[PDB]
Amino acid sequence: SALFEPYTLKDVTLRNRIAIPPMCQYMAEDGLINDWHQVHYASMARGGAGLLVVEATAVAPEGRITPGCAGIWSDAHAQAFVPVVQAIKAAGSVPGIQIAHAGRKASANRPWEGDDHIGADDARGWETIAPSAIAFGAHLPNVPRAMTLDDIARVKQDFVDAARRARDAGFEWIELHFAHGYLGQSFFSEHSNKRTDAYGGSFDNRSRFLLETLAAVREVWPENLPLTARFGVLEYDGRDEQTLEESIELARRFKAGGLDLLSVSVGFTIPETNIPWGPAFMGPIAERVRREAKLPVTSAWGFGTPQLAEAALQANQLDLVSVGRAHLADPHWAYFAAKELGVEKASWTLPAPYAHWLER
Amino acid sequence: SALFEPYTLKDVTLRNRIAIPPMCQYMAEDGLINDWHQVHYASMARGGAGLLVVEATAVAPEGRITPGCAGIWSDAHAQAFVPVVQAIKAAGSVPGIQIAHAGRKASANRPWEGDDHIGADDARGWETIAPSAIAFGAHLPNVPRAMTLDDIARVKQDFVDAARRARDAGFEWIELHFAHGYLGQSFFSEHSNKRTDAYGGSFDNRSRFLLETLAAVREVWPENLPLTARFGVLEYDGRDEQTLEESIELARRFKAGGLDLLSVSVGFTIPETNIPWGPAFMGPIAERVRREAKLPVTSAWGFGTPQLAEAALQANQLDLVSVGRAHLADPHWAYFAAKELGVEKASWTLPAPYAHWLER
Ligand SMILES: Cc1cc2nc3c(=O)[nH]c(=O)nc-3n(C[C@H](O)[C@H](O)[C@H](O)COP(=O)(O)O)c2cc1C
Ligand SMILES: Cc1cc2nc3c(=O)[nH]c(=O)nc-3n(C[C@H](O)[C@H](O)[C@H](O)COP(=O)(O)O)c2cc1C
Ligand SMILES: CCOC(=O)/C(=N\O)C(=O)CC
Ligand SMILES: CCOC(=O)/C(=N\O)C(=O)CC
Ligand SMILES: CCOC(=O)/C(=N\O)C(=O)CC
Ligand SMILES: [Cl-]
Ligand SMILES: [Cl-]
Repeated sequence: SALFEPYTLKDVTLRNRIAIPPMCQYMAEDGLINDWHQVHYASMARGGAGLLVVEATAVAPEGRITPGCAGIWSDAHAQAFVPVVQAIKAAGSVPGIQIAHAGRKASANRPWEGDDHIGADDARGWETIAPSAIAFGAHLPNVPRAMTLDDIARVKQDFVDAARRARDAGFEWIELHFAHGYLGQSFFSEHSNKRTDAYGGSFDNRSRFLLETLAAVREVWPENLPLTARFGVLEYDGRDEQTLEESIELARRFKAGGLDLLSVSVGFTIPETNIPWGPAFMGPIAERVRREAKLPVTSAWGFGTPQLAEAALQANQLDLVSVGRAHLADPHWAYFAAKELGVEKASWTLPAPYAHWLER
Repeated sequence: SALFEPYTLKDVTLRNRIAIPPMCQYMAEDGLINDWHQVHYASMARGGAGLLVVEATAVAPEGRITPGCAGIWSDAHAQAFVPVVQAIKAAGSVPGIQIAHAGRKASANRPWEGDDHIGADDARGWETIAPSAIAFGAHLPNVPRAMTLDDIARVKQDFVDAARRARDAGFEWIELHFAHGYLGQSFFSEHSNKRTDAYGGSFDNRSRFLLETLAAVREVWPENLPLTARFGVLEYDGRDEQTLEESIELARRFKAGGLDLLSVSVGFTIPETNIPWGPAFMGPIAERVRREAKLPVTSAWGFGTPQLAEAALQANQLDLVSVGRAHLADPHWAYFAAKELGVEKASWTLPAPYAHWLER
């Protein structure tokens, strides 16, 4: 089974090709994770996945999506991740973390508490920042403040500090969150970036924030640990061919800048889109990015059955299959996939106190 | 669905009829549980089961099965359980504990490390005790030391102390381990009990250790929390009709002694048996105990599919369905069962950070 072959990138070896992608839990308080996260992450790591990327973790307080989002904007915030790192490693999985800034989608309610922008009367909210003073729309109507040059320098340094803290906390894999309509994605997209300075307009200028942030993080992130990013390569906004071509060129510049793997996603920059949701629907797009930019990739959004994950690897569409919601349903999903694909000694995907009895 | 109806016993209300039976993890050190257990138990409790009975926990060091077994023979051992108790409760499940003494089956290797009696050359072994100096045989050939009346008094007091410690740790449900061929079962069975004093021979005498231990525990266990026991009611040794009749009479005496629920199991007192393993094969035996002793029951050993669990409840065979190995495979099995049985808003079997996404 291709799904259960190990994968080596820089000095890190994953025991299989199953990655748990970042999934916000909305259970932190003042950015600090707690017993929710400790058990959540440890249980999934014991389930057998080879890589576990911790949820979007804000580089600055205003970069959280919600009041429940994790943060890493202080050393004390970073130290709270140490037992999560330890538990993931103890289970034989590789600990990664996604560092993030929500941009104009920030200051929102938890998804089961309205999922919309916090009203201006509500003291839980905060002012959001973005390349330009333009609202997402729909359920996110708040207009962000357009960033100053000093804001751009500060946020870049916040990403550096977050990567420094993630390194010192023992993470072995980092993912810059440049996707899903948050700050980095919104610098790249012409929908959201109307700047007239060095950070908007041309392709070079719209790329600048992402390339400079990658370069700044590269200075503090160890050479021997994978440096990755998530990036929305099309929007399904009727501009897909032109957008994909530009996104793939940016991926080439990421590779020149030391990026080791690209998590290929959808932009979600604006609500006026027509996304063709379906099983493994990102497969062909990830394959094109992988082949044309000559960069290893992962993707998600419907690969969460064992046969779909296996097929995507054999078709050379992905190097790692990211399986999200199936791991919320069943934290031992990797063991379920091993059984379904007929792996030999499939129960030993799990630690001995489970594996011994499930082999029978 | 009957499986998802709440259940009230004394002052305790379980949110459904799914119980997780005690399952030894063999991961403790010198009786102290650790982060293996913390994550293991918290994850299963978040999975939705209404009751979680913690694994066989030894009332005395020589009452462990293996060097990996949990213990509660000191106050420090009991304090180690407090975070487990509190995590189970935080998940909305009810924390129980089975307190145990392995008798002649003690001083054994972990199941994935030979599963047999520890060799006399090995620095990990200890002297075992039992009603009579007779070995189990097979992979457990060590001859135990026959208990004196002083030993009987001491072991009873060890159960009392363990119950008091479980109470102060916050457990809301206790199970005395009188099953599976360990100390309590071995006093009841004529196979292992050849005593000639007040604790062997007649039915009254063979029952005496179990009834006296129950009565001693009842003095310190709160009247408003369920007091239960697990008991092997037959052996599949060619003596089943007489043995089950005696076992059911003992259940009547347990009820008169204040027992609130019986976990009905197989004796496993000797190796020379022919157990007819099959799906829900204990159903009819548990039904007979429940009806004839007029006492609530649970049972296990093959009820771990949603339809079998539902059928057993609808047939009035059980009051709670214990589902063990299926929760090792999938800590969220209760959610899987709610989906299979078509429960309304089945995903909200799980906490919101999972439920919100699995609904859609
Ligand atoms: C609860 C939840 C939280 C998510 N949080 C993040 C996140 O923090 N960062 C991110 O890039 N994507 C996030 N996403 C997207 C997932 O990483 C993934 O792409 C998505 O679940 C699709 O994969 P799946 O079909 O296997 O679930 C989240 C998705 C869910 C359901
Ligand atoms: C790993 C494991 C540990 C067990 N530990 C205990 C125990 O500590 N006490 C006990 O009474 N039974 C124990 N048993 C029996 C279970 O409680 C249960 O009766 C058995 O797993 C059958 O139910 P199932 O078919 O749902 O797995 C254990 C079983 C397993 C597989
Ligand atoms: C078809 C709709 O496209 C738009 O008007 C747009 N950007 O171009 C926005 O949504 C602003 C948030
Ligand atoms: C619209 C797609 O957005 C996501 O997948 C997501 N949460 O749902 C994140 O990226 C949180 C940082
Ligand atoms: C074969 C019957 O014995 C059991 O189920 C068991 N572990 O497997 C225990 O009771 C541990 C105390
Ligand atoms: Cl751990
Ligand atoms: Cl429930």
